[PDB]
Amino acid sequence: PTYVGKEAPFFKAEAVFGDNSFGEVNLTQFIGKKYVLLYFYPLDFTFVCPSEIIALDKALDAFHERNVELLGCSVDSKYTHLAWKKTPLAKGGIGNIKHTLLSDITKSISKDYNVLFDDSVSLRAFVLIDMNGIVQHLLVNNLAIGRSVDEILRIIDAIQHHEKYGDVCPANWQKGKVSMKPSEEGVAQYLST
Amino acid sequence: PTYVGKEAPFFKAEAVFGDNSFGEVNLTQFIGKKYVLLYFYPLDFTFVCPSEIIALDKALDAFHERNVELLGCSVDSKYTHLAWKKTPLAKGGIGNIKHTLLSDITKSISKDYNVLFDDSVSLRAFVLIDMNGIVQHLLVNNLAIGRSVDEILRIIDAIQHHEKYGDVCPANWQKGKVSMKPSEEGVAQYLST
Amino acid sequence: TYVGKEAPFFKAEAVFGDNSFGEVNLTQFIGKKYVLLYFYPLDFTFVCPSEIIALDKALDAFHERNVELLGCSVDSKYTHLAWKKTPLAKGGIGNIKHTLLSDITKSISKDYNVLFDDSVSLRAFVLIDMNGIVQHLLVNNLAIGRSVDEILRIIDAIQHHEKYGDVCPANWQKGKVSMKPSEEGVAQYLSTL
Amino acid sequence: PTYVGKEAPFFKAEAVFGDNSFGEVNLTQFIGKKYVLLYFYPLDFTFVCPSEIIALDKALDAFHERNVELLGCSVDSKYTHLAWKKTPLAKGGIGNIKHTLLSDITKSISKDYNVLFDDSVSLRAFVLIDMNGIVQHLLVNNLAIGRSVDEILRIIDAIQHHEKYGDVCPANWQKGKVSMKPSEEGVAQYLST
Amino acid sequence: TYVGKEAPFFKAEAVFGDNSFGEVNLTQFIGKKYVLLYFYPLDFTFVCPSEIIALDKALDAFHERNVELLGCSVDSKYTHLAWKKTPLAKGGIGNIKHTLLSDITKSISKDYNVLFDDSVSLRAFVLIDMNGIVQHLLVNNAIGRSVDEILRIIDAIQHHEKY
Amino acid sequence: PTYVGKEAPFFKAEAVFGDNSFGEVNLTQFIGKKYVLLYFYPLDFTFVCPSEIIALDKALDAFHERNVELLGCSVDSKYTHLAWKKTPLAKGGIGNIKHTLLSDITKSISKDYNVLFDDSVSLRAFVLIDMNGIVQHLLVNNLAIGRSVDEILRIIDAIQHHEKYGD
Amino acid sequence: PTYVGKEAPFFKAEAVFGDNSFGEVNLTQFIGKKYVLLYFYPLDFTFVCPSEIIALDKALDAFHERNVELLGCSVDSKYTHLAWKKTPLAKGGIGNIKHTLLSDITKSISKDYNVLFDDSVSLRAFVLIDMNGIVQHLLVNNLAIGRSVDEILRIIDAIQHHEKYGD
Amino acid sequence: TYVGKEAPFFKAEAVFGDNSFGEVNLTQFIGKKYVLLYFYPLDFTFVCPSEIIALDKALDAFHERNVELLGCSVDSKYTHLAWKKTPLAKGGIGNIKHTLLSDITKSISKDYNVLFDDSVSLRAFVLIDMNGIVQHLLVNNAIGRSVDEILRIIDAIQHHEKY
Amino acid sequence: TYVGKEAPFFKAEAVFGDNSFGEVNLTQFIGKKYVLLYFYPLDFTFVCPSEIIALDKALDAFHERNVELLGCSVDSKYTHLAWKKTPLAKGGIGNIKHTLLSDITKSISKDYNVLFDDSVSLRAFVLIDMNGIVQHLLVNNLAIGRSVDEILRIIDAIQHHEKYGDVCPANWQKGKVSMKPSEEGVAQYLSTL
Amino acid sequence: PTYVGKEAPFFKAEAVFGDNSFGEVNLTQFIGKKYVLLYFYPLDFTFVCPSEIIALDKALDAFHERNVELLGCSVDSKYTHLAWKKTPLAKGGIGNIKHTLLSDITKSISKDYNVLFDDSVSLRAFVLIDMNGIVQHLLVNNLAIGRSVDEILRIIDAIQHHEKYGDVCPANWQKGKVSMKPSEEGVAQYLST
Repeated sequence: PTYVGKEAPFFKAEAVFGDNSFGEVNLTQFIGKKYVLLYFYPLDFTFVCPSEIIALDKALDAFHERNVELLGCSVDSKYTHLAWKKTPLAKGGIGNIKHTLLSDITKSISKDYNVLFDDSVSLRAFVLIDMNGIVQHLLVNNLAIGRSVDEILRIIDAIQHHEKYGDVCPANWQKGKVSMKPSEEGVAQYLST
Repeated sequence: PTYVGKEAPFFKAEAVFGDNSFGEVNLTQFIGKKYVLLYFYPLDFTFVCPSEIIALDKALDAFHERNVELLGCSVDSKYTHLAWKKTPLAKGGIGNIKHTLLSDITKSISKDYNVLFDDSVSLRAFVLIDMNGIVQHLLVNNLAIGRSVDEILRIIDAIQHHEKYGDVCPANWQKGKVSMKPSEEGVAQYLST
Repeated sequence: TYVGKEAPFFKAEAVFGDNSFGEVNLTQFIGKKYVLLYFYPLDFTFVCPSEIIALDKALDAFHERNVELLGCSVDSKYTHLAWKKTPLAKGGIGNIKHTLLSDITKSISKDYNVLFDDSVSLRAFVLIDMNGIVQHLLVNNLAIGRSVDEILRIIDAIQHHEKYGDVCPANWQKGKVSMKPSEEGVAQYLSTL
Repeated sequence: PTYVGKEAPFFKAEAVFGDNSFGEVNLTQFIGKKYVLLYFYPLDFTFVCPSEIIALDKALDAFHERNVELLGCSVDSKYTHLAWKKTPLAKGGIGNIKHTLLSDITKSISKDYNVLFDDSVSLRAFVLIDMNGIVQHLLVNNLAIGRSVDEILRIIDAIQHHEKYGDVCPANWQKGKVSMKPSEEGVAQYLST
Repeated sequence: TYVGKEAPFFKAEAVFGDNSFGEVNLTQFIGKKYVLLYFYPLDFTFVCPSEIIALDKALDAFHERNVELLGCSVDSKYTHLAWKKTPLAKGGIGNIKHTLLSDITKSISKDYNVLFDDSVSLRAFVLIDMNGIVQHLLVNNAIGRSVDEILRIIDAIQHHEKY
Repeated sequence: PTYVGKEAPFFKAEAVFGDNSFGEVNLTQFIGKKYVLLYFYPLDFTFVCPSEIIALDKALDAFHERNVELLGCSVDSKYTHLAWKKTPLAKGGIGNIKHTLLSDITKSISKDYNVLFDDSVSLRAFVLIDMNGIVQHLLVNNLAIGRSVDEILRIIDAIQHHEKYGD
Repeated sequence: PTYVGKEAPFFKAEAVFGDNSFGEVNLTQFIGKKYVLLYFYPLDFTFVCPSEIIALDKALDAFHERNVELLGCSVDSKYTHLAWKKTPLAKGGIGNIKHTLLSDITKSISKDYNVLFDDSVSLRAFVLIDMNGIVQHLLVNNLAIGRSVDEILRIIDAIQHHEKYGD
Repeated sequence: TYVGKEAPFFKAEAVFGDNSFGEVNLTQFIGKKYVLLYFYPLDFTFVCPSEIIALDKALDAFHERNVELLGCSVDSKYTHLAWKKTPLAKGGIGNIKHTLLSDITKSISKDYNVLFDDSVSLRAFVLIDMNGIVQHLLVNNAIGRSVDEILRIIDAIQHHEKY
Repeated sequence: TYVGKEAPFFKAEAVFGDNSFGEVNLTQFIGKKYVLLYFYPLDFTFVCPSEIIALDKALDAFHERNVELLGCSVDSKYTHLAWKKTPLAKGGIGNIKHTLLSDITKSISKDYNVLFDDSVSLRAFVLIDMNGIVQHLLVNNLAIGRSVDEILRIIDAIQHHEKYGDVCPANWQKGKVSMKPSEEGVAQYLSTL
Repeated sequence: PTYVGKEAPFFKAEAVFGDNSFGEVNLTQFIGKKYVLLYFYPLDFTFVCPSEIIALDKALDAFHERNVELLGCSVDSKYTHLAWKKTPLAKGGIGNIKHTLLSDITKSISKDYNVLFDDSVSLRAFVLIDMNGIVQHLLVNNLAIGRSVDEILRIIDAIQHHEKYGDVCPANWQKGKVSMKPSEEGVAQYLST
């Protein structure tokens, strides 16, 4: 079955931090403290991947505002990550990005999140985990299709709006568009409108 | 494992068409003819659902342009769908929507797409199936979080762009933002830029 | 078969007589009330209303012989509420006073063996003791409708057997002559006839 | 899974005919020819049983008119069946009844129709079988409750009427009150009234 | 086989000599009486009555050697009662004074290995001694059986016990 | 379930014939030709058994007349059988009997007919097999009696009476 | 795998003693007390076997001296054994032998020692068990010879020589 | 057991009397020669040489009854060769003229049920007749064995065959 | 073990000497070339470069004895290309001329039993015949490096054995004295020594 | 999964010591005390084997200096081992060697170190074991290839040096050329050079 609306599978991975030092990150350290945006990409030194990593790092402050930890994940080793960070953008590199990059060297994280493609690389996936360690959102793109940062942010905004108010977020909801109480009266006022 | 980047699971369901007549729709009838946007929602006569169904129906012409068939799916019966269509918007109804609504009365479609929540209702899911019957995109939201129509459309645009050109779509790509050839040179020009 | 045995346990979300939502389980009537659990395929269909309306018309007859009337279909409780708010002139059941159970997981239809084609429950009556023992089962395939006069007769026969220890003959009703479950007995009843 | 609405379990059994001769009846010999009212009763020399068997034989003409073969069945041997016919009503016998009584000596018929109680005797069950061999109606009573001949005849009328007109019969339908079109306009027409 | 070993336990509804209903089990006899458990196929047959009538006629010979006579078939207790109440002229066994067990579930026939075609028991004798050991077994396919032989058998068995 | 009223289990055994020569006897050689009274006894050289086997041999003529082959069977070897036939009656032997004695040396026959006791020896038993090889009658004695030569003769006549008439 | 050099399989058998009385003999009664020469032969009342059993009984004194209990064993019952002892030597019997003859009536002993042939009888065999109940020697003959009474006597003396010294 | 039945098939590397290497199998003897297959634990032991030397001394007695003498142990062919080349004074078997099989895999010992503690074979004799039937088996635990007895055994076996 | 047996089959995406991408399988050298398959844990690490550079320095020595030099690590071929474009002064391997295999699925490390902790291959040499038979295996745990002189010696020993049927003694090298695999033989070689 | 980098399989074996006495060696007795060079060879009275055994005994002092216990192992019995020591070099013997030779008579040691060839004999394998019992080095040759004593000693030097300095040794490392820090600056420093 699916883990969406259910407990996020545990992970522990070697990582390269924003300052380029080596470490370790696990899901547990975040439970009760902050939201986790785990994003998967297939490969270092490829094509769509760097554009996504750079786009997400530029919007890092938008994530800090929303109390979300941004974690990139690929099958590549932590040494491959550091080398990609020491590669200039004009040479296909990601440069000195500020957020943490995880190494799924065993492939077990991709296997647990059901995003491993061909026993090789992880698909382009967004996993939004709340402060209780529950998956609220899942987005999986095929290897050729890059994703939108405005969209996960809107998703984060919608989830945090529901958590605070208990209101339900309708189709196309932004801040501060009109929300809806999950009742008959309710709907019923919103559609009418 | 996952069906993203792989063959979409077959389905055959009773349906209520745009004209309110009863029929049957199966995945096979679309293979080689048009793209399929299968969207799941939990329940008729609920809250986020009608706002999504109405929002997608308003954008129906944007889907016709892109040669995509729009299919809504819930666990509810086809009789429950027709009744919801005969319910005015001011009373929590969806009104006379133009696109087809599928009845997953056996729950097997939700089970096959791994979106069945608690053996009860399907999660809010987007499944984009191409003309070869291959899943290119998957989006799963929890019950409280409504989705964006501008976003699947952008996704559809990105997939159709890649199909036509072989170019790869970077983070945040619109029409007609700059795309990228999947090579070293390549990336490498796009990031630089 | 469970006839003459204990009724399988159930616990379901329900729409009460006052249109509010709740929960009903079978254990809560043990030692308190008789239960007439009736199944019907779908809301917003055809013979279902006439059955439900006829059953609600004679609700006073059920209250008098201390029996809880419980309708159950595969539909969600929101569909049940919607059907209750639809007038008779439009195919609705109107504001009925007995409880309707939502067998949304189909668990209850499976356990009582009335699920057809892994989709909808057949038209069935199940009469449950104050001791939680099934005394009567009726299953109709075709939309032919069930006579209330007969289950009222069946309830009278079961309650007569319980009170006087007398066995109820063919065509017995309240309050014509019954027979003692003895050799003496049968012979007395059969001549003269 | 129940057999109501599906094909009746095949049976072949030794039997005592109306002329008190021994023979063999099987289910296949009626296919495309007669409706079959298979009825079960626990034991021959007991209490409710004869009253039912005699009441059913008194109404034999009405079954012959509806082209339905009346078949009694119990765990008893054919020799027990014969002895019971040779016993006067005044001694607890059924007398010289004209319809066939099947002998379920192996208990396999009761097992197959799921009416065997405690590996000993069959419950009081009516099973109505199509001319196509499809079970349309099932009625299972606990050992003490006698059944109604007027009620099964109504049931038979409701089924044969439904076969001829596709007309869906409502609650308490009798030959020949107002019946219902299985439509939307339909149910709206019938419920007003 | 159970011959020479302890008898398979049984518990059945029964019609007594006085026509009342009740229960008989194996436990109630051990250390107290010998048991002649006989099986016959069906009530209301042509062949079965003469054996049962003949066995009931020699009932005093059975009480003499302290042996409880028990008839058993797959028929219900009610079929048993009705057969006793049927006159001899019509094929009835009449008012026999020994107990008839109802093997309504066929359990007893299954356990004693005399169930034929999962329908009825064969014509069998089982002599169970006071210790619960089966000393004698006889199974006939529609063969008539003899009363004077079982009496010889019992005498011979109770002789060897003595002695 | 039981084989009474069903097909008698097949057997093939080494044997000591009436003339004290050795050979084989199997079930199939008798089908459509003779009835078979197969009788089991526990051991050669016991105290009780001679009187039974001697009594049955004394009525041999009555069996030929009823078209029944009379066959003894024990767990003992054929050499034990021959020796017992050569032991004089006063010493406790069986003398020169005329019907065949089978040797259930493997115990497989006793197992197949369910007369084996404690994996050792067969109980005292009668099995009557008709010309179609269907068992019509079975008698098992634990000890040690035994057994009316007239009764198997009686039970042979109807059976045989039923094979032609009724009841 | 084999039991030679390992623990001799346990047995308990009905037996005919030297004085023609009956009883039981088991392996455990001899542990720490006597060596055991267990010998198997196929059947009582055969042509070859007497000469072996008679030869072994003639050397009985030599076994007592070497502290070895001498035990015969066949599939036959104890009643077959007793009868064979009572058959005179001229008729083909074994006479009043003095060592015990075990009865492998269940065939379980022959199976456990792996001397059973075609589920019927044991082959001609020698099994020598020391005072610790460990098999030190095994000899199996198919037919039918057999066997040097001196050789088991020789092989008994070392074994027994090794139990005290070397090589 | 295989005594009285056909001998478990074997195929092994061997050192011949002339010290050359080759292969010996069971098939090459059936319908042609009797086979005395003997097992001993290990090359270069104190006890094992005197048996092998004694067996090779009586080789002419074995050729006389048409019986092929075969030694077998778990040692390699090279260990066999070296043992022959070792002088008698040092514990060698010397230049024996019958074949020694190498049971390097322990397969042959496993199949003949003489493998002890999954290491070495026990001291065993196996006489296989011309039809491939095992007529004689002898297994010793460090017990010395005798050459004049096997010769009696063979004579007795070939007698019974004749005759 | 597969030493002295046929090498397990492999087929891998590869980065060639000219920096282009291709595919190499083991079957393509059978009957054509000897294969020296070497494993190393990761690109952009430590002793890995010195090993790879030392192996490429003596490539002419491998060509001369007709042996294909194949490096293999768990990294993707894009990581391999990136490492080749990194200069020695920055921890890169530079423009090496022998092929590097990408064991991206880890299948090859599993089959050759050199996978440590389900993550990376150990430092291993595998020498494969022209008949596809493994003649030599070397596995180092610790980053201690492998001497080229030794596998060149090992290759000479294997090729000497193949040519003259002579067995190669302890400390043998080209072209000191070898020994015939015979009793005559060994003795000649050992005295005098 | 391989045992290289993990704990050595436990062995206990009969053995012939340097003074030609019989005894028993097991792996545990060296833990926290000695390094263990376990070496396998196929057969005693053969060809490559003695050359190797004699070459290793000539260098015994060098092992004693590195605190490593030298252990030879073959399928042969201890009595075969002893006989081979008592045989002069001129006859194909090893003579009076001073290190211990283990007897793998059950073949279980060869099986446990995965060096058994065709259930018969062990391949020519070096296994170097830690003072902690961790295998650091494995070398398996086919039956015909003799190994090098200079090479294993270099390997031992490379391991003990790595233990003391955490210093990672490069390709062709010898006691005591330039070695490498397991760093980034690191590898950049060593490769220039």
